[PDB]
Amino acid sequence: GLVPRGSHMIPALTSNFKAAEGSWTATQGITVVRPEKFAASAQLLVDELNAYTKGTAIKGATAGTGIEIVLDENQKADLGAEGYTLTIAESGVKITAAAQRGAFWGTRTLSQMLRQNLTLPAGSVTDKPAYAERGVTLCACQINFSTEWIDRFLNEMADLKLNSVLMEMKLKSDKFPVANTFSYYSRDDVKKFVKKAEAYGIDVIPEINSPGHMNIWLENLPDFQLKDQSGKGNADRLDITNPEAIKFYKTLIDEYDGVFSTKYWHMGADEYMMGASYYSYPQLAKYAQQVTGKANATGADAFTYFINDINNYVKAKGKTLRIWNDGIVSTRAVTLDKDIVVEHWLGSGRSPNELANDGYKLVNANLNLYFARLSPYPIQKNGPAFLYNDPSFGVDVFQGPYSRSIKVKKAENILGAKLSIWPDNGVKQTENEVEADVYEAMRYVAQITWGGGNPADNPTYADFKEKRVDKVKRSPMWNNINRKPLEDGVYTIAQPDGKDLQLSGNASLGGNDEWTLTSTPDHYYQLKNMTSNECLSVVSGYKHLSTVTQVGARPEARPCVDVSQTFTGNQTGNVGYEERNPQKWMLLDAGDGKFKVVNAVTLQRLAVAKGTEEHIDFTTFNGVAKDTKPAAGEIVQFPDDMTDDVWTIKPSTRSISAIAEATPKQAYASKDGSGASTIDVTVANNSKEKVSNVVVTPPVKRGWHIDKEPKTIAHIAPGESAKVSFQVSPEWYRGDAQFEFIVTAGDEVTKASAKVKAI
Ligand code: NI
Ligand code: NI
Repeated sequence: GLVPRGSHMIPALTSNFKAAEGSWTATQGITVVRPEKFAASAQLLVDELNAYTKGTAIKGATAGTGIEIVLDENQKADLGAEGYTLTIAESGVKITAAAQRGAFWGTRTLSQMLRQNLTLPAGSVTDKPAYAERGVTLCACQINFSTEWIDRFLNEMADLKLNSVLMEMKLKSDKFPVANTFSYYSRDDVKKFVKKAEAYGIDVIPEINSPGHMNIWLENLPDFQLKDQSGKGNADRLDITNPEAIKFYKTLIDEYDGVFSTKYWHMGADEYMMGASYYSYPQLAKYAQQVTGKANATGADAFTYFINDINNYVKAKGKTLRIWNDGIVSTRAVTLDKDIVVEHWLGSGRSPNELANDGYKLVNANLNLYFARLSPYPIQKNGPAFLYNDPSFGVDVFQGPYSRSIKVKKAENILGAKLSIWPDNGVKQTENEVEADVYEAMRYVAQITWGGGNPADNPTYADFKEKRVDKVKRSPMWNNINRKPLEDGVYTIAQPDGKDLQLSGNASLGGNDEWTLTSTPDHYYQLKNMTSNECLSVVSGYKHLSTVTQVGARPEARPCVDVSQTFTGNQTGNVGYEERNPQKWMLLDAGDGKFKVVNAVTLQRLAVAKGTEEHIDFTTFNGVAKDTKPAAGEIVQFPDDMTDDVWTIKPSTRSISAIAEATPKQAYASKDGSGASTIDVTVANNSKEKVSNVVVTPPVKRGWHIDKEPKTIAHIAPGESAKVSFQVSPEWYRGDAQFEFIVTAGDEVTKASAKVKAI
């Protein structure tokens, strides 16, 4: 419940809620009173209050009774930039803060309380964060995160008072369309979710990792690639000695500035050589000694000179630079600037305690808080308990060499800590699996970064989980989509007032074809063509991280696999993902039976090409030139910003429907037929007209004895059904098998399949 005061919320309050007389109850008669400059930030609470009270009349206004939000600069010394005071009295609720950020966090506390009980005990509490950056690294990199996923994620962060997200991503470039390999994000799309972040007080920081890890930017730009002594390039590394390559990077900085509002730029600066040696690129050492005037300048010096040049470039924009700590290397004739934020993750090189003592501001980008789809980390395998329950772990404990821990003593130079969300393999998990996978870690990190540690009343992680994690539901506004618009069944697929969709090997605009929708636990659909008996998939084309990213890539038919399981944490039993997840499709209700159809892992929309679409992928990729331009009417996948094609999905109209079922499910070779399997096929008249001369033709299959002759049903009446049986027995065939039966009635034709294991 709500008593003891504030014991079921995340983060826990950082001081005690002082009780007062009486209570206050949210009803449909209340108003959220706030100054107009706070309208967008209060909107979340307004929408939630209507959800909680099961009505729609509550509004945000500059006057009224109920919940008052007050922004008062006089409180800046007491509350800081993010603190607030929450006061509950019989007369109403009052949130006071010095700025918008703090007032918003106050509404999250209030919201979590009302999420559990509409009646609140009277009292007051002042709450302030222990650390200024309470963060997440989201690698929306190479593979894509749908805008709907990002929108939900900002709500997840906001309700937990997380306020910083580093987003490694590609923004579609206006000046370099040849480098616009998917994944990319539209400028309007980023502006949108950045606007939501601004309202929720979340600092969205972009990262273009450089001068290494640039495959996604340099694949099609060989002249900006660092070259071997043999002249062999590599899309991973930008030539930092080439003036047009530096211009190319700085141009991307400019393009991002128009959509991101943060004061920070993250250039990455992961170790340049990526494990190689500077001696294989002697033009770096020579470039260094030129810009410094020192004969003994090294390759690492050029690397650092690059960091400093980008530091000056972003500083001239009033921005502050950020780098990964493995970019802090040993130098000679060039010294690393001291006004750069260092995000520490690697237990190597200069210790974080000495970095802090030397004046650097640090983020604990802790390896213990890493997430990956490919190889789950221990926090995924085992949950956060091994950290929560370890009194020697905390935001101020950084990783050191040889598994040692290093406590940063100059605590004022610790900005905070964050968890990290890496793909590594884009098809092993879906994004909807990731949003579930990180659930516990988001709460744990939110708790230790806001509170500075564990709640005083939850000695163990089990207590924290039982009393808080399991009791605090997400905001009711978190979910933003109908996760299952259509129920499982048989449907048709076509264009609005156009041809239907068929698929045999390849897909095309056919006409008159049946499909079977099968929902999945992570809220996707398997699209099974009931004529080809194969499932719609996307597996052919240019790839990143084992995921098809080519624009205009051609969906194709693939063997239908099991789609009933989802995998998080340890991902025990996760096999077959290479076929499963490319087979999965998100279906977004477009109204009036129309549907946006988006692949679950390539995240491009099933589309009908026009012959007028332009993109680099239509001519070349990664130095190899090949034309893949789709022609008018061709079926392809397209990013959201190159197609509006939706698809009409409707339950089938066919007057006939056939179903084939095998009994037993297993068959064995037999000379007397005892090991046979009876495939009963049942035809059904759906509409109102007597169908006659219904012919059922059995399949023919290697190594199986099957009844050769078709069976016929003279007549079947509306709303009736007829049954015919065929017997199948394996000869030399063994293993999984499938039997397809063709049912014909006049001009109409349908199929029914069955499975038999040959043992
Ligand atoms: Ni790397
Ligand atoms: Ni779910």
